[PDB]
Amino acid sequence: MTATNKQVILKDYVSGFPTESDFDFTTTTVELRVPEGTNSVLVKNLYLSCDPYMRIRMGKPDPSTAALAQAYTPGQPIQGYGVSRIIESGHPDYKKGDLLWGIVAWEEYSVITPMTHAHFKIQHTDVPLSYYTGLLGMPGMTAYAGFYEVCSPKEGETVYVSAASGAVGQLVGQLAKMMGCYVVGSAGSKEKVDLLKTKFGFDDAFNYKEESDLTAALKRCFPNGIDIYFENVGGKMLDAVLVNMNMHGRIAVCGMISQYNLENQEGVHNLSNIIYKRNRIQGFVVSDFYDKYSKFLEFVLPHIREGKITYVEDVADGLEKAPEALVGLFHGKNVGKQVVVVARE
Amino acid sequence: MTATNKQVILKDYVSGFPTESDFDFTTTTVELRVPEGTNSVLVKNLYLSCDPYMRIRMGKQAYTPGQPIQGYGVSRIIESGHPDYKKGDLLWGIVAWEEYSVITPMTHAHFKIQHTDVPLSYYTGLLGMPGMTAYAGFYEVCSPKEGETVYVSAASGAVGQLVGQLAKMMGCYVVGSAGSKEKVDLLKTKFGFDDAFNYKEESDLTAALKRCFPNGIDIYFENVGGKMLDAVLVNMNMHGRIAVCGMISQYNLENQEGVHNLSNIIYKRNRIQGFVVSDFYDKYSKFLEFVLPHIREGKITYVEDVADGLEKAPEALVGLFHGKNVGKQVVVVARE
Ligand SMILES: NC(=O)c1ccc[n+]([C@@H]2O[C@H](COP(=O)([O-])OP(=O)(O)OC[C@H]3O[C@@H](n4cnc5c(N)ncnc54)[C@H](OP(=O)(O)O)[C@@H]3O)[C@@H](O)[C@H]2O)c1
Ligand SMILES: NC(=O)c1ccc[n+]([C@@H]2O[C@H](COP(=O)([O-])OP(=O)(O)OC[C@H]3O[C@@H](n4cnc5c(N)ncnc54)[C@H](OP(=O)(O)O)[C@@H]3O)[C@@H](O)[C@H]2O)c1
Repeated sequence: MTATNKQVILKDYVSGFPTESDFDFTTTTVELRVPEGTNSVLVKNLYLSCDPYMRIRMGKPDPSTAALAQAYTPGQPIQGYGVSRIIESGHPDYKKGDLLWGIVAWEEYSVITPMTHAHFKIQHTDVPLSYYTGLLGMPGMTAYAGFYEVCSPKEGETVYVSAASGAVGQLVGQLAKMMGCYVVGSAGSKEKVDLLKTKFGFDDAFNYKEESDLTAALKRCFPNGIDIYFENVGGKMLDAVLVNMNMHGRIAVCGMISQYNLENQEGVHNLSNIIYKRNRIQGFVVSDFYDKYSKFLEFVLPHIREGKITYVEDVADGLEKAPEALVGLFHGKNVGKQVVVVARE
Repeated sequence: MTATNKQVILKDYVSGFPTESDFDFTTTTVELRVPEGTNSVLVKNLYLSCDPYMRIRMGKQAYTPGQPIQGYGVSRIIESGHPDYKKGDLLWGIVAWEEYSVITPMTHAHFKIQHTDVPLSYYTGLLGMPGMTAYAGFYEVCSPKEGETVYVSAASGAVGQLVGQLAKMMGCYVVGSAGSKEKVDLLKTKFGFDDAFNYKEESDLTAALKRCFPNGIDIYFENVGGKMLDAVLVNMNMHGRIAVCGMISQYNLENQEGVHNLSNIIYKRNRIQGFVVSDFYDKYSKFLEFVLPHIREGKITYVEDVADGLEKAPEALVGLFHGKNVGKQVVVVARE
C-alpha cells in the first residue's frame, strides 16, 4: 500500500526573521510496510512542535551554531521534535502500534532510526499525547534540568523568568513556587500576563513591551533584588538583570530569542557586574540531561495528575498551518506551547 | 622619634583615564609612638602596590578626596597595640600611601610574613593579593583538567603570569596576550607559554585566537573584557569555563562597552563565573605552603617593574592603564 505523504520543505537559508515564504510544499509516495537497515522504524507523525532552536538551524552554517544541532539542507524537509506512532518496525523495543516522541521531519510519515537521547517511548497514554511536544517532552525537561540543576535553586529565593508564558518558562515558575520562591514573570501581551498572575501562580508580572525603563520594572517587582534568573530573552533584558541581581546570584542561559532573528547581534554592556556581585552565567542544552528523563517523568506525572502543575497549549490544524506556527513565535503569536497537529487519534 | 610623613592625596575624583595631576603630595609629622587606639599597630611602609581596582575607588568601597589613596603593601612594625605583632616583624595588607601608617589589623585585610627567604616585593604581588587571585581563579573557578587549553589576557602582569605558570605545571597548553614585544617575549623566555601574540598587532583578533588555538579554548582567564571577550566567545569549546577576574578595558570608561557574542553560551555550554579574591583568603595558608617550595626551587618566577619613592608613585598608577608596567607595578617607599 502507498501513502500520499505531504511535506514542509525549507527553500533556502534565512537571514533575519522567518516568513511563510521561506518554506514550501511537496508530496511524496511512502509505502506502508517495513524499513530494513540499522534499527529502523516507519512512523506516522500525529503531533509536531514549533520550538525556537529552529531559527539557528534555518541559518547559514556558522561553527558556533553547528555545535548544538547541525543545519537544515535546502529543499529537504524541516526536522523537529514531535509525537509519532509506529506503522511498521525493524527495532526490538518498538513493536507495531507503539508510540514515540523525538526528531522527526515535517512530513506525515517518517523513516527514523531510534537512538536513546533523541527518541523516547510513550508508556503513559493516560494523559494528552500532544504534551510530549512540551510538558512531558523536551520543553518540560529544560525546565526540570535547568531550574534544578544549573540555577541551583535553594528555598525562599527570588527568581526571575523571562518568556514566561511559553512552555519552558511557565513550568520554571511553577517548579519555583513549589520551593516557595518569589517568582515574577515577563511576557508580550495582557492575555499572557493575566495567565501568569492567575493560572501559573506567579506572585507579580509585567509586560516588557509596555515598559519603558527596562531596569525600573525589575526594581519595583524585586525590592530586595534577584537571586535566580531563567534566561530565555537576552540583550536589553540581561543588562536590566545585572544591575538588579544579588550577590552570589545565578543565571541559567536557556535561550536568547531576541538575537536569533538578528544578523547584527545586540550589545550586553553590564557584564562588569559579575565580579562585584560573584555571579554565575551558565548555559545549557537539554541533550546533556536526557539520561535523567526517566527521573523527570516519575516526578511530573505525580504533580500534573494531582493539580500542582498547570499548562496551556496553542494547537493549529495540519502541516498547512506549520509555517504560520513557526513564524509567529518570533513575533509571539503563541499563547503557551505551539503544537501543530498533523493527525489526531 | 618624631619624623615627617610624605603622603599622596587624591584632589578630586576621576572621570576618564587617570592623569598624574589628580594626585598631589602633602606632609604630616608622626610621633613614632605606641599608638592611636582599638587593636592598633604603627607601621613603616616599605613597598606599595599599584593595583587596577583603584580606578573604581576613584569614582563618585569609594575614596574620600583630600585624604590618602589606600591600597595594598608590605610594611614593618615600628610600635604595637595588637597582641600578635611586636616591633620589627612584617605585615602585608591595606595600608595608606604614605611613609608611615596607623592601621588596625583585621585578620583578612592584614597578614603576617614569616618567610623572609623570598624578595619581599613579592608580597605585593606573587605572594600577595595578585597571587591569591591566580591560585583561586585558576584552581576553583576555572575548574581544570589536564591537557585542556588556557587563554590568559594581560598575561604580562601580576595575576596573568602566575596563571600561565600554574597551567604548564598541570600539563595544559597556555597562550597569553600582552601589548608590546618585550612583554610577549617574556611569556616564552621567563614563563614558557606555548604560544603568545601581541593583541595590539591584531586588527584581526578573532582570527588571532583561531591561529593560536587549532584545538579551541577550554579555559579563559578574563582580566580584560569588551572586544577580547567577544572574540574568545567565538573561539570557545564545548563545556568551556571562563573565569572573570577583571575588566581593564572598561574601568577607564564613562561609556562602558557591549559584548555581542553571548548567544554562544547555550551552544558551546559555557560557564562565565565572576569571583572576588577576598572570599578565598581562608585558603591563603594552603597557597603559601604550595608555591614557596616551587619559587625557592626556581620553578615559579615573577617579573616586576619597581618605581623609587612616593614621587614616582602617581606615574606608576597612571601608567598601569596604558601598560608601561612590564609585569607587576610595585613602588618601593623604603629600602630594608
Ligand atoms: N536550552 C535549550 O536547550 C532550550 C530548549 C528549549 C527551548 N529553549 C529556548 O528558550 C526560549 C523559548 O522557550 P520555549 O521553547 O518554551 O518557547 P515559548 O516561550 O513558548 O515561545 C517563545 C516566546 O518568544 C517571545 N518573544 C519573541 N520575540 C521576542 C523578543 N524579541 N523579545 C522578547 N521576547 C520575545 C514571546 O513572548 P512573548 O510573547 O512574551 O514576547 C513568545 O511567547 C528560546 O530562546 C529557545 O531557543 C532552549
Ligand atoms: N578578585 C578579583 O576579581 C581581582 C583581584 C585582583 C586583581 N583583579 C583584576 O585583574 C587585573 C590586574 O592584574 P593584571 O594581571 O592584569 O596585570 P597588571 O600588570 O597589574 O595590569 C596592567 C595590564 O593591563 C593591560 N591593559 C591596560 N589597558 C588595557 C586596555 N585598554 N585593553 C586591554 N588591556 C589593557 C596591559 O597589558 P597588556 O597591554 O600587556 O595586555 C597591562 O600590562 C585588573 O583587571 C584587576 O581589577 C581582580
